Amino acid sequence: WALEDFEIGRPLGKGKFGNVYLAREKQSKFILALKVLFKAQLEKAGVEHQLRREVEIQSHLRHPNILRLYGYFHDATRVYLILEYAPLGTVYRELQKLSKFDEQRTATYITELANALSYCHSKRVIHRDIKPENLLLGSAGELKIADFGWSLCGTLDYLPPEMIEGRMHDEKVDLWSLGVLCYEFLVGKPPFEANTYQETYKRISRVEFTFPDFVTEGARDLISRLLKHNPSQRPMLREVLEHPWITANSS
Ligand SMILES: Nc1ncnc2c1ncn2[C@@H]1O[C@H](CO)[C@@H](O)[C@H]1O
Repeated sequence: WALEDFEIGRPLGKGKFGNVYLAREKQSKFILALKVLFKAQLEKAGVEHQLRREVEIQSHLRHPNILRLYGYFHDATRVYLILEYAPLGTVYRELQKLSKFDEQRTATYITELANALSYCHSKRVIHRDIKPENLLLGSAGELKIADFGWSLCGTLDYLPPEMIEGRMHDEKVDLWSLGVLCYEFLVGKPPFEANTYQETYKRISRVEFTFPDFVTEGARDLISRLLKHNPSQRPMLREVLEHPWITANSS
């Protein structure tokens, strides 16, 4: 491709590294989104290596609930990412507007996500980023994950013990990362949010989390079944999809 192959639109967002204005291939008159990343930035931080990788990975990653990555090119100074356009914005935002999601929307979201993760695990790719910020919304309020470069302990809030503890972790993490989310969904905030980075592992690794006077108990267990110190003690994919909670409020 070529930067001339498309018509640029307003800036969808911002980025320390690069930008990403609305786009449109001039042929298809088709709407897009071009995540252009700078050089100097992909260079000011050994990440040229961190690129190509995900690049080649999403660059195949064909799933509804996985923001597709049509193509990529790159000129002297910069590089460009040609990707699926997600109109309804970020769940984070959606999540900061309605305070907390209901049960249909949050359970359903979780099952959407799960499968996106299934097709992932199958094709052996353990994501690791997922949280409101790296999850987008399509035409039908459908979900889309987008794990790439870009620009409140939120940093840790999401990580699983096995990692913040520097230990070894594998596939079993996407389940933990899947617990939190479902929680922050039904609540408004993560389950391990606390003032200091310190006062957090304390709650994360120690797995110190409480429920508000209302969350269904069917959650209270689907979740307690999604967050556990022991990575091998957690439900594999199926289970949630097959959990008494997903099914029912969902889809
Ligand atoms: N494909 C996309 N669909 C919708 N919004 C997007 C897309 N890519 C990036 N954005 C927006 O651009 C911002 C910067 O990446 C994000 O916070 C998000 O709002």
